[PDB]
Amino acid sequence: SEESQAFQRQLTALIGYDVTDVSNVHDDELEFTRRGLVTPRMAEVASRDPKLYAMHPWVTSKPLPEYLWKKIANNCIFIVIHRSTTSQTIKVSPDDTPGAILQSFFTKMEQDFVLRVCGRDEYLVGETPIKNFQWVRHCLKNGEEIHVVLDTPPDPALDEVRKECDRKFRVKIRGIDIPVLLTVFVEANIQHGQQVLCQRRTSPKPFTEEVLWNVWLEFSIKIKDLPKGALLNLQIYCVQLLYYVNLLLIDHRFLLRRGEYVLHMWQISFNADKLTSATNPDKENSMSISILLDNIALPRAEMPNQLRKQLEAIIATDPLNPLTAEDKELLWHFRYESLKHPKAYPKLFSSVKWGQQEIVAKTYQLLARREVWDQSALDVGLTMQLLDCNFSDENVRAIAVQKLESLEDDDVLHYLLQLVQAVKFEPYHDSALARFLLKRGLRNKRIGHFLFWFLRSEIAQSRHYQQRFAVILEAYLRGCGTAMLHDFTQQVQVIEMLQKVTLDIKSLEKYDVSSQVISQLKQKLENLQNSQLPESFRVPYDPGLKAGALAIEKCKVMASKKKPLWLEFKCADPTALSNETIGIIFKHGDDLRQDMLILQILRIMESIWETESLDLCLLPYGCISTGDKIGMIEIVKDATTIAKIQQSGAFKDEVLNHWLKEKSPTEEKFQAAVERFVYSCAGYCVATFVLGIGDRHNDNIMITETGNLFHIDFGERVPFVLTPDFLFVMGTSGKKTSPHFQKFQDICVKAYLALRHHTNLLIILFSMMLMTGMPTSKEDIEYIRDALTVGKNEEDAKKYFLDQIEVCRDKGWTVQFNWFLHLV
Ligand SMILES: Cc1cc(-c2ccn3nc(N)c(C(=O)N[C@H]4C[C@H](O)C4)c3n2)cc2c1C(=O)N([C@@H](C)C1CC1)C2
Repeated sequence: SEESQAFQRQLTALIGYDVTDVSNVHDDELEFTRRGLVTPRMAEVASRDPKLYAMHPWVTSKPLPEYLWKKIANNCIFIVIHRSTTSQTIKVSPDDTPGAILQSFFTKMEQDFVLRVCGRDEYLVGETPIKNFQWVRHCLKNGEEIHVVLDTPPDPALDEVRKECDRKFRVKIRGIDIPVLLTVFVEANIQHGQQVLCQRRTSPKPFTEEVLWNVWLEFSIKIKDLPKGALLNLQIYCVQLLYYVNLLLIDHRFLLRRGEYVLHMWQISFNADKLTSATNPDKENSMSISILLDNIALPRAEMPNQLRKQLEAIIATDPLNPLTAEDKELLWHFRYESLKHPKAYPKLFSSVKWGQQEIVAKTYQLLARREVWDQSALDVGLTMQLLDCNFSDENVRAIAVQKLESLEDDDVLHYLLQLVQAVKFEPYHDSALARFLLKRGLRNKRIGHFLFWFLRSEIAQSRHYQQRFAVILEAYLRGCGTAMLHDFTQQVQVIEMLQKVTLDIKSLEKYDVSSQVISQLKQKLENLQNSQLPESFRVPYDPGLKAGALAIEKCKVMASKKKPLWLEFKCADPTALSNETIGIIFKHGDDLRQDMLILQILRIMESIWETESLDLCLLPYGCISTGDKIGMIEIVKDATTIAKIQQSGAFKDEVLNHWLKEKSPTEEKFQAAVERFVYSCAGYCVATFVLGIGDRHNDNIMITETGNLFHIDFGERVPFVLTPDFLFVMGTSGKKTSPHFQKFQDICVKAYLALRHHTNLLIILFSMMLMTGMPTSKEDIEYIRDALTVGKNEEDAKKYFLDQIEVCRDKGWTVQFNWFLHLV
C-alpha cells in the first residue's frame, strides 16, 4: 500500500514511461498484459539458480575455432591467479573446469572461492571447460594474458526480489476531426500480416477541420471468417496518404470489438510503425477519426514428379522471391508434402487464405502434425522469417518462438536486438516472443542488461511502440533483482547528467571548437562530479566494466559539426591491472537506432565467420543507444582516421604504409599489423558491399596502431573503399599484382561465400532492419539479394566479387575526390 508508492515511482524513472497511465488507450490490453506477465516472471525467478545468476558466467558450447587452436601451444593454457599482492602462473589444459583448476591451487600452496577476472565483474564458474568461457577466448584472440583474482562469491541475497455469425462485417465512419488544418476520403482496410483482405473507401468530400460522412461501409468479409489479429486499418488520403491508424477487430480476450471509438491518428513503401495498435498520444494537435462498431467471441496419395519438382523449386527460392497465385495454390493443395520441409513453412503459411475460417481450421489441423518441425535442427533465419511483418497468426508465430527456446544465452545476445525489434510485428501486446525475451532476460543478467537498454532506447524515441515495450520492461525490472535495479539507477543517472551537459555545451556552430568551450565543459564536469554524480556505474555497452571517477583533464568536446563528448573515466575496480582510463564517446543529435542495427549485423557476420574458422577482425566497438538520440560509444585506444593520417586536403599514395612503419617499433610487428589490415579491410569490404554502404568518405574510416581497420559512420559510384593507399600496403599498384593482394582476394572470396551460405538469415535481418529502424520500398530490400548473387554457383560468385575489386582499381581516387567537389 505505502511501500508500492515509491517503488512504482522508481520503476517509471528507469523506464522513462508511466505504465499505470490511462491517457492514451481505449481498452484494457496493456493492463491485462501487465497482469498476464506476472506468471512467467515469478516462474523464472523461482526456477533460476541464485548462485549462477549472481555469477552470470559468460559461456559458449561452440567449437573453439581452428585459428585459436594455433595460438595454443601444446594443450596448455597459462592462467595467473592473484592474491592481494603476490600471484602465481598455472599451466592448465583447455578441458579443465573452474573446479579442477581450483583443485590445483589449494594443493600448491575450504572451497568458498571463485575465479573472478581482474578489473571486471565477470566470473569463471560452473560445469564448463576453460576453453568454453568467452572471456578466455577474448584473451587468446587478442594475445592478452589471462589474469584472475581469487575472492569471495557474491551473496545471492543482493539479487532478492520484492513481494507482490454469417452476417457481413461493417463499420460506420462518422467523420474526421482536426483542430488545425483539395479533396479527402477515408480508406478502411481489413489487414492480416499486411495482406489486404477487404477494402472499402468513402465518397470524397472537401477537406476542412471537420468532415462528416456518417456512412456504413459494408465489407465483403463475414464475421465468423475474421481471424485473430485481424487489423482494421483506417487511412486518410487527399492520390496521397496523410494519416493512418489501426484497430484490432478481435481483442486480447477473443471478443469481437464493438462500440464507439474516437481514435487519434499518426501522420506521414512500408514500415513497422504502420502496423501499431497504439493511437497517437498528442490529442492537442493530432488528426482524429470516429467509428461505430455494432456486430460474440472467436471459437494419402503419390505426388507426380513434375509437380514435386515444381514444389521443391518454390521451396528453394529466397524469402523475397514472391509467390504467384499458382505457387500458393500448389503449396496449399500439397500442404502435407510441404509440411515435411521446414524451409517451406514461411512460403506455406504465406500461401494461406487467412480470411476463411474453414481454411484456418485446416491450417491449425496442419500445425498439430508438427513432428518434423519440432525435431528439425534449429534454423534462426527460418525462425526469424516466421516473426516478420508477413506473419500475424499467434499459433504460427508460436512455433518459431518454440525453436528459439533451444538457443544458448550466447546466441540470444547475437539476435537480442533484432528479437526486441521483432516485438513490433506482434499483433497483441502479450505474446510468446515478449514472454521469451522476459524469461531469458530474467534467467541471465547479461541478456537482462542489454534487454533493459534495448527496451529503454525504444521507449524514449518511439511513440508508436513505447507503451508496449514499457509494459515488458516494467515486467523485467520487477524480477531482475535489487542489485540490478541499483545498477540501472546509477547508469540512468550518469546518462541524465551527461545529457544535460552535451545539450548546454553545444549551444556555446562553426566546425572549429573554441578553447574556452573545452574549459566550460571541464567546469561542468567539475560541478557534476562534486554534487550529483554517483561514484561508479556499469558501462552500458560493456556491463563487465565498472567505470568510477571521471578524469577531467582528458575530457573534451570533439572537432565535429555534431560536437560529441570525448569522455574518459578512471576504473572503479582496484584489482584492475591496467592504469589506462575507460574512454567513452557520448554523442547527441544523431538517431543511433539505424546504426545500432547495422553493428548487430556486423557482430552476426563475425559469428558466421567464426563457425568457418575465419578471423576477419571486424570492430563492433561497444555502441549502445542510451535514450532519445543519445548514446555511449567505446573509445578504441590507439586509433585514428585515414583523413588525419593524410592531412598532416590533398591525396597521396604512400602515406598509410609510413604511418604503420613508424607507429610499429620492431619491423617484425609491422608485418603482423599489415596482416591485421588485410583481414580487416577484406572483412569491411565484403560486409559493406553486402549491406550496400561501401561508397564512403575517408574521415568515417579508422585504423588502430595495431593495423585494425574499422568504420565509424554509416549512410561515379564505388562498391566499397579499396583505394590506392590501402593497396600500397598490400603491394600492388595500378596494373600489377602482389602476394598480400592475392591473400586479400582469398580472404574476401572465403568471406563472401561464407556469408552466402547464410543468405536467408542475412536477407531477413536486412529486411527487418529497414522496417524496424527507419523514419521503405521493396527496391531497397531487394539490393542484398542481388549483392549476394542468389541462385548462383560459387565460382560464378567468386568472379562477381573479384570484378567489384577491379572496379575500385579502375576508379581509384575518382570517388574520394568528389566529397570535396560536391561540397561547393
Ligand atoms: C562519432 C563516432 C565515433 C566513433 C568512434 C569509435 C571508436 N573510436 N576510437 C577512437 N580513437 C575514436 C575517435 O578518435 N573518433 C574521432 C571521430 C573523429 O574526429 C575521430 C573513435 N570513434 C564511433 C561512432 C561514431 C558515430 O557517430 N557512430 C554511429 C554510426 C553510431 C550510432 C552511434 C559510431
